[PDB]
Parts: sequence; structure tokens; C-alpha cells
Amino acid sequence: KLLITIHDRKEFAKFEEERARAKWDTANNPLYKEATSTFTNITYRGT
Repeated sequence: KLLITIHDRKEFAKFEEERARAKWDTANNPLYKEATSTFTNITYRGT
């Protein structure tokens, strides 16, 4: 359901993510976080 929960992840998943994504942060998220893509305009390839 992970690909589907992405629509609700900013609200709901954002909660569970602390516990659940804690160790698997790199496994679910590419660069950093989901919100990264919405803030990255200039640099999004590294930092």
C-alpha cells in the first residue's frame, strides 16, 4: 500500500514514519524525504 499511501503520507504516514521509517529512511525515500522534492528547485541532485 506504500505507493498508494504516498498521497496521504504527508498527513498520516508522516506520523508513523518516525517509528517505521526511522531505520529505513533510505529505503523508502530517495534523497532525503518526501518534502525534499517540493523544496528542491536549485539543487536536488545532492544537497
